[PDB]
Amino acid sequence: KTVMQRYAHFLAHHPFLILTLTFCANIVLLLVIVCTDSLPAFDDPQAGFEPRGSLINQRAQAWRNFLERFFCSRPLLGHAKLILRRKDAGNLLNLEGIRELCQLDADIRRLDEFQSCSGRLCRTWNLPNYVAVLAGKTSCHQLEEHDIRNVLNLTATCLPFIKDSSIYHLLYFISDKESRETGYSSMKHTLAVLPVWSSPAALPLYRALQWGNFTRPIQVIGMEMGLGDRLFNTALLEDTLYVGVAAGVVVVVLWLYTGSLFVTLMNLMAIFFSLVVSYFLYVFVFRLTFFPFMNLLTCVIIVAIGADALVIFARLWHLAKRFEKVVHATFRHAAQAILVSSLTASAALFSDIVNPIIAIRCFSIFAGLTVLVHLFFAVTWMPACFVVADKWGSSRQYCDYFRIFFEKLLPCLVIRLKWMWMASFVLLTVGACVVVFVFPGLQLASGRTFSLWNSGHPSEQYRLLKDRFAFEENRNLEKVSLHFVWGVLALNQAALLDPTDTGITTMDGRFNMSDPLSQIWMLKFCADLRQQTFFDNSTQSDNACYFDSFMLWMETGAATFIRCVHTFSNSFPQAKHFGPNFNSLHQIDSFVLRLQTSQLFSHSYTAMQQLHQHVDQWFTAALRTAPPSLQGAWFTGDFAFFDLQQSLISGTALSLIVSLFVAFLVLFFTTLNVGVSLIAITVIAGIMLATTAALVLMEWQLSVFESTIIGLAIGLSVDFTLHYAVSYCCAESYEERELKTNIVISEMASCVTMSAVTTFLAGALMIPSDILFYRQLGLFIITVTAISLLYATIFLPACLAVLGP
Repeated sequence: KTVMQRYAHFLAHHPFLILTLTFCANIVLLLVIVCTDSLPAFDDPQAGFEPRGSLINQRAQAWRNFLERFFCSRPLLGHAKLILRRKDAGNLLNLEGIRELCQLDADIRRLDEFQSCSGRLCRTWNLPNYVAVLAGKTSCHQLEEHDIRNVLNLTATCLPFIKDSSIYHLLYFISDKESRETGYSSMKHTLAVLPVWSSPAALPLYRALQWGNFTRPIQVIGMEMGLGDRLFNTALLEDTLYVGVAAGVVVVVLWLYTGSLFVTLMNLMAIFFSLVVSYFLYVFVFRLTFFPFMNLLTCVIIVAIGADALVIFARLWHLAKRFEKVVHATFRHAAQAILVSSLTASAALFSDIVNPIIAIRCFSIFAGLTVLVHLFFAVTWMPACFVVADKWGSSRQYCDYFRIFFEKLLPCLVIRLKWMWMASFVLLTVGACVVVFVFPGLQLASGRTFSLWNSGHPSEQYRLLKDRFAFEENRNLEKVSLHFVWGVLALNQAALLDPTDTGITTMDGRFNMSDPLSQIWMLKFCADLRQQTFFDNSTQSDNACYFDSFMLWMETGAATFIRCVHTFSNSFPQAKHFGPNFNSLHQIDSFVLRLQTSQLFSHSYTAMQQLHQHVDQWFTAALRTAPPSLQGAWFTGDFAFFDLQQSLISGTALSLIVSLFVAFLVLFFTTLNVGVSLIAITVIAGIMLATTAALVLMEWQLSVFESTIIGLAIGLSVDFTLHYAVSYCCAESYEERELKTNIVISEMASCVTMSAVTTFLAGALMIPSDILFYRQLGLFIITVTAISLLYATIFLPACLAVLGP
């Protein structure tokens, strides 16, 4: 408005002063934050997300309660490196059988070990161990291998797959399977050698990565413990740094391509960093706000938002081609789009904050702060453009393509001419999207406790494939893991979406085991829990309470509940009082617990969560039946993973609803005349769901990362649609028909093209830079981009649908 125009004139008058007032702020923020704390440093690679679903609290509580109270025959602790049935390892095994190349590679690794990660021992052996008894020789003839294979097969009696005297060799085989009957060949070689013994330090790990690159007979996979976590940290460091740098480069390239701005555009990128600085600053005061993925989404979001802003500025410059006053008016029009984008981002933050996840919450905060930062950036960017106008050059690229804009215009025209046809195509795509959500199915599960895939690093990727080949070689060192207990210490988690330990010592509502009431209550618990857990199988059937009453009735003694509890605690004859129990030791008190095995533990939570839910209901009914109904947290280790998945699903849904709120807020910010962009926003959301489904087409499993990506994507898509939205809004009054839609699409097409290029660049740079560390994020970004472009072409058909029939 007038005052807004006045601020614009204030900026125009301060084409340099205004810019300084922001660039300096960025610098100061960078310094203060750097000095105050080392925010860029990340404590851990793991997300550690807290589900917060009435069960996550119980789990955290159980955790807290428990916490309250010949030569070189290296063991498993020594970092093992096994390569089996691989093209690289295959060459090694074939040459080992012929020229003994594998043995030489192992020796070379030992030589590298002497330098670092080396009393020091030469090397553990799997294949060299067999012939080692006869003699240690790098020659490695075939006759020795044949004899070794014969003894390996002779060891079928002890383990089906002399021979007993080679006990150490037998252990070697245990470590290296599928090399006896199959033989020492390219087929499942399973190196399994220990170059370093008991070495989880980071420096040996770094050397291990290079060693894994066959820099020191080709070895495919190697492993390291403890050192693996350090490697993952290094992965987050180097890989994310590279992808981010590439992102900045692409953004700069795009800026020059669109606006041919060599300093102001660069200043926009620097402004993105400034924004990150502001976010970091404000967040630090309110909380730690640290998460690796938070940084990843931060860089991605910044790239996209800044891209949008630059797109806005460029659109204004194109419309420009008093002049400063009209420039200001264009600044206002674009400011609307900037505001729309910011709205999308902020609501995205709201989505990630609704579901409290140690990871999702941080991403949300970074997004929100960076978003408001992007708004101030929308201002500064405008100032940057103003300065560009104030000065061209030091004191030159024509940047013009023949009929390119016209070519896009014609593309918009063709899309518009077949308004009915394109509309049908989009609707069909929407139907296909919903179908995908149905079939194969929206819900997905992770294949393990930590994550379905938890190795983004290449060397770590080899280590993961090694983990699988190890599962083949060595048995995974699953069974049921339920454990009902006495109570809950703190149902409320660490205050406000904060990853922390709310309490250290347990707590429970003061309840006493009334001799007649409690014993029978525990007995009933044992009976029903027997019907659910025992399942006619032998596994921790005895209950710390019923067994106690039994031992007491057998001992016949020496207010029965208190005395009996005291006697049992004093005695604890069987299984040391069932291992952990009576955690209420601060004062003489009796606590209860029970490790059960009702159902098998499954990595996937499709049914594992079904079982946890069934058990949850059974426990709920049991608690209902109990007369004192004293709260007891019946948590299970598996219940935690199931909850993580449940929370991920809850977050996705809450995010979608939040997206509904985003669309509503957008139209509320962009719809005062007759009609509303809600129809369009809904179409966009459908496109977002379509993108999610497309990710499924990419087989991206449903995981925390997948969730965060779905959120950021909802944002990117909303911004894409925002342009067309504001346009249709403005054009309806002017022509109210396919003609208005044509012109609106004409102006929109430019924005669409720019945003498309921006997203494509960010996604491409990020996905290739990291081999699965953040590749899922880049792929998701690309998916969002594709769905966005599709939705872009369909955006205008939406307007057509808005036109009266």
